Amino acid sequence: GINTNSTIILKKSNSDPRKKEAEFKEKNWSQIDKKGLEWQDFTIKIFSLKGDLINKIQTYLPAFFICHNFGTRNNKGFGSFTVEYINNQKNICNVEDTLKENFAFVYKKKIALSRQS
RNA sequence: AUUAAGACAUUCGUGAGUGAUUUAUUUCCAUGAAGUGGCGU
Repeated sequence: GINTNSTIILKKSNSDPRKKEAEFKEKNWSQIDKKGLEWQDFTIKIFSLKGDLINKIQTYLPAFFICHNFGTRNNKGFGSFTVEYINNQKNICNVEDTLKENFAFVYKKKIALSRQS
């Protein structure tokens, strides 16, 4: 918008007024309340002196990460994570089967990619 | 003038020597910085 605190400061342009330019300020971006972040592959460690609980957790962890979203506005798709390796073993979980198992209604959208994106 | 008289149970002597109020005990357990758009029909 137009204020001294906005990270993207929209300013009048010498071009056609119907189009507006933008300015990026690092100080405002450094003090924003929340940021959308994407990381590379990272580690979740679970420690327990109960071995049977660890086995049960290994059984249920992929389903848990397939069922719940994390972060702010997690209803709308932010913070989606899936399990790739468990104890240096790849995990093969049918996402649709897990979603069907743990949810009442499931719907899938016909998304498309035009061979370039 | 009498089987009598005379005579400090007294001198010396440190209640003292060696001795950590110490061994042991997690200021812990629980918990989503998160909920939500609306008009422009």
